[PDB]
Amino acid sequence: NKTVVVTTILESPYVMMKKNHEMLEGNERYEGYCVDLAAEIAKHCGFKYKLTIVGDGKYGARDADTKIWNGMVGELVYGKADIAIAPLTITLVREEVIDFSKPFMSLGISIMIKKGTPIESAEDLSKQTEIAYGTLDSGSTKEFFRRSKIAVFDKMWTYMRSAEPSVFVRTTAEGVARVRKSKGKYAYLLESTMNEYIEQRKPCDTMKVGGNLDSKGYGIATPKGSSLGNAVNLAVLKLSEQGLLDKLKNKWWYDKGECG
Amino acid sequence: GANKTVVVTTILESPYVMMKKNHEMLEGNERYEGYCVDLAAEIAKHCGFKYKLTIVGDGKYGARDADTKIWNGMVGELVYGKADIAIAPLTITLVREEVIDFSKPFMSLGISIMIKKGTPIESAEDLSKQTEIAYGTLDSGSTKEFFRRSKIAVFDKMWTYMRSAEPSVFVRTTAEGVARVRKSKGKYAYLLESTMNEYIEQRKPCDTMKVGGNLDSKGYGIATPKGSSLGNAVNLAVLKLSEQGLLDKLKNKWWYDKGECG
Ligand SMILES: O=C(c1ccc(-n2nc(C(F)(F)F)c3c2CCCC3)cc1)N1CCCC1
Ligand SMILES: N[C@@H](CCC(=O)O)C(=O)O
Ligand SMILES: N[C@@H](CCC(=O)O)C(=O)O
Ligand SMILES: [Zn+2]
Ligand SMILES: [Zn+2]
Repeated sequence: NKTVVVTTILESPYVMMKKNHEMLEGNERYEGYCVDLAAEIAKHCGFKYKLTIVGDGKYGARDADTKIWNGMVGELVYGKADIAIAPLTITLVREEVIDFSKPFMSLGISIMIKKGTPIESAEDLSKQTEIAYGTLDSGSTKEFFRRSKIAVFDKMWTYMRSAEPSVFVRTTAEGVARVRKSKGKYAYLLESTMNEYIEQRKPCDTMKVGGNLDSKGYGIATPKGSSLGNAVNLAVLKLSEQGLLDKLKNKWWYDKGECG
Repeated sequence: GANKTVVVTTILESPYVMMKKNHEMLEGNERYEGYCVDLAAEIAKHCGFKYKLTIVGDGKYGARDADTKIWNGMVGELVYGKADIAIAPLTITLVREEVIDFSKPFMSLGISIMIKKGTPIESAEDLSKQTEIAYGTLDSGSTKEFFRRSKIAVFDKMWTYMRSAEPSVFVRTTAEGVARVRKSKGKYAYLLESTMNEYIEQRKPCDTMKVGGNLDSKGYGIATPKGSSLGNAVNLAVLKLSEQGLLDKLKNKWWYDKGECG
């Protein structure tokens, strides 16, 4: 009976540092959707755990030259952590090297603009140059554009891969800050979950425009063949059926909304 | 062993699997059309197998009898070795997951409310509070079970009503429920998955609609018998087809491109 090392990532409102965190220790420093979900998963599977924030601050991508994985994915693949409880997107390239539970949350890539920016769709972003746009580094959104053979998205990638200065950001907070200070000349492509949360926070100057560009899910990840996987998957399905996932989403998005 | 034809269990449920107009003069898989017919072809291509579509004998999705403990429906067909895979609008649930394997979901849905247009109902809450408008579910599936197991006040209360209502508010098929919404002049509302509600909303005579939010959020998965050698490849195939755009193209094809109500 070992303490399970949980890798996760600081990403609002999934895992955030509490306001008084420097006077707090271990798991108690953090709050958020995935902090509550970790507690619930651990209860139903019956383990003790330690939240650890991923060292390199990344979700996970595979370097094309070395084939080495970074981020939470790489922590699971190289045996640093036992489980990933995070907004980690289920993808085919990841599923090849790690296991995922059934999804605990739905999402899709979406567009974030500063309010009043004259963009309504991906198609709109793609037909112009005045408004720059990009995605997070080392995540599933960047890859979706990398891999897309849909004309509008292919054309969006061609611009993004070569744009100068770089349109890509290391963190969601960086991308969001860029939107907010670019006076409508930078739009950010990010997952609808993160977009809708931000929209409901002060200074209330961003919005999600248009529909989602895809539809997919976050799952709880474990190293390939790990013994936790079966229990974690049953636990996710249980929490889904009890209504707890829905309770948590409302708690962290809509109950803590501050743009009325 | 040498490669066997994969027996696929599915269910006649529009627009997932339907009989082609001219089915009597065709053979085998060519008799059927729809979303799950198209999806089966693709899953099979990408996993490298031959398959035979078969409609489940009892016309049911799958539930376990409380007394006999026997699983019926598509789930029965996989549990008892009569099929190798189910490709259908079969909901991923915990009880099912304990006896069969599911791929990651291929399509997202939630329980929702179907009314005849002009029915004075806007929510589950509305339905729970009142009595002139009867409501029920498909008599053997994930939706009925959702209500039988829910701890949420409005839904417990809905169940308490539905289980004891007479005449029965439960129906044998989705088509029966829709026919009942349509014939009951606003006095019956039907609780069914959003996907099916959304489809019917786009069909002549265009007299129904989905109202309110969805009551839950889940998915349909491709099912295999627990531990089957297909599970892995089918799962990777679902993910590839999601990431390429195929699932979205198929939903658009079968729901919206062929809609009859604008
Ligand atoms: O409401 C959902 C839900 C259901 C299904 C999905 N997922 N997840 C995936 C994928 F596995 F990521 F690819 C796909 C879908 C639907 C679209 C096809 C691919 C996403 C979210 N839940 C909330 C709690 C349980 C699942
Ligand atoms: N959820 C993403 C990170 C955010 C994004 O890529 O937009 C991932 O698992 O890689
Ligand atoms: N998709 C459901 C059947 C339809 C319903 O229950 O509303 C099942 O797998 O049981
Ligand atoms: Zn619990
Ligand atoms: Zn490199």
